Amino acid sequence: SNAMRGYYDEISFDVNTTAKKMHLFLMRSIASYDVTPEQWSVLEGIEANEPISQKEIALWTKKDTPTVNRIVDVLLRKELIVREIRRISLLSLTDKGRKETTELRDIVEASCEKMFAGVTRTDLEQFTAILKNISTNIE
Amino acid sequence: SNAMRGYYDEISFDVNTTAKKMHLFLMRSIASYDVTPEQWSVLEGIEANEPISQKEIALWTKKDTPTVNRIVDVLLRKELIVREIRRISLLSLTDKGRKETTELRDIVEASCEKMFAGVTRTDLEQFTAILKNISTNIE
Repeated sequence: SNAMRGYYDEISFDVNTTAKKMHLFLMRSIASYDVTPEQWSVLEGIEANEPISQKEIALWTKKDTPTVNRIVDVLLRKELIVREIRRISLLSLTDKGRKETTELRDIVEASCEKMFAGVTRTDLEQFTAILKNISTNIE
Repeated sequence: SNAMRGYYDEISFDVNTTAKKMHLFLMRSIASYDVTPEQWSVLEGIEANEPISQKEIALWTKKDTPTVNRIVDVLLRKELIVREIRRISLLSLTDKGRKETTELRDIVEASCEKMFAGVTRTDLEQFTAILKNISTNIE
């Protein structure tokens, strides 16, 4: 199936390029807000896990120690998070952080709905099944 | 659609991991033959394009000049290809090269059919349509 291999290859290229464009689209939706994309990554991670250690945020966001330290410092200065004291340091949201994260999450969610307009869970599970078929076929 | 984004993300991971496994599977099918995987890449490219320049084989296979030069030298020594003389150098198959490439292509094709057993062109075009939908939705 030289032909089928061709069609699959087009799909692998398209899945990856579309994934990249989807991320850009969601980031464009909050472009006008005071919180930047990298600040949002950290804020979102804190909201999802609070109270959470600076070590664990790095793992969650896949950013290095220095990068997370830098962004956490900006978020503290913006009064969006608080850093409190075993004797290691945990991050959590302030009232202002909770307000802003809620506002941003809602905007991102609305754009995400637009992105998936006309696509159903079933549409996706059908292709996951094809990948399972191929995976089974091969040993 | 936090949920839908989750399902899509699982698909992007699975498409890429499955692609890698498919390549390994096809390479396993010819593991016992005298021609190695990297030699096959070059041989296949020559068969598909002969007579073809050493420069163009590099582009076709996405290998660098030194790598292609090395592999071409092995294929010349194995008497599978011939290098002949504007005044630049073109590669083509010998009778032995044509015989061996035909044998290998047939084995790979048979394994490729096994890989795609129960998967139809239609199954793939339906997901390409979903990617087009998402791509359209976003601007």
